[PDB]
Amino acid sequence: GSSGSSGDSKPIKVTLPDGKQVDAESWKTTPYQIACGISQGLADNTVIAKVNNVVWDLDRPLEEDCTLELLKFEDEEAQAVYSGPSSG
Repeated sequence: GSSGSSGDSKPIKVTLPDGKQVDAESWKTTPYQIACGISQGLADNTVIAKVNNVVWDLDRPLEEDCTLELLKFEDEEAQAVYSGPSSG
């Protein structure tokens, strides 16, 4: 089909890795925010967020109804990882 590429965002649902559920938006909200939302520090202790049991970038916004899972830390992987942004 047509590779889904930014096609009018929409209200999606993201289930926490604890079971809890949250509201998000496709190409609007990310796994970094969802966590950030929680008591400051949670997202602080994160690495790579899994979206639908698939590696997802914290800077990358979800795509649709999927599950969020914060990793404790990388484990046999390189290249695919955040990039030191400006200022810090």
